Amino acid sequence: KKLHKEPATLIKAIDGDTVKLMYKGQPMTFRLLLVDTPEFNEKYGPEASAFTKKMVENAKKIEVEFDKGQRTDKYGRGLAYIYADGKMVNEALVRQGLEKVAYVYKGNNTHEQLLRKAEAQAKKEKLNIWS
Ligand SMILES: Cc1cn([C@H]2C[C@H](OP(=O)(O)O)[C@@H](COP(=O)(O)O)O2)c(=O)[nH]c1=O
Ligand SMILES: [Ca+2]
Repeated sequence: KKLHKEPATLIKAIDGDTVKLMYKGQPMTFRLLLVDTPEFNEKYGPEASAFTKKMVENAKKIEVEFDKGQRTDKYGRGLAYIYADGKMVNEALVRQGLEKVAYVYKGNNTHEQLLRKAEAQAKKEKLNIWS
């Protein structure tokens, strides 16, 4: 069975992989699935943040797509794929070499191959975090 998208409104972009959204009428902090800043290098943190911010702010429509596993993490943050006018922020960050694939767990790994495909290209290009 496929996942489903639900509407949400931007409240504020926080950093490369955290955004605060109005979801089902309530403010909620969302952590993007399947991505992280490199473990030992935050050189591209500000660029990643700016990128996410531009993408979500310029969007006419933001959508939340939960996966089949845990919907919130140990902090109560929502765990989702976030779309901006149909473009997956999570995927975009990875194809641009701004964040890498990370935190890959059964149930919450529907888009794992998709993001790994994007990451492979970024890696090949030695782009940003892969330089
Ligand atoms: C992306 C993601 C993060 N997390 C937790 C792991 C990390 O825990 P610890 O904080 O205990 O290291 C933290 C990383 O989030 P940030 O990268 O936003 O700091 O969020 C999950 O549990 N599930 C997920 O899918
Ligand atoms: Ca972050």
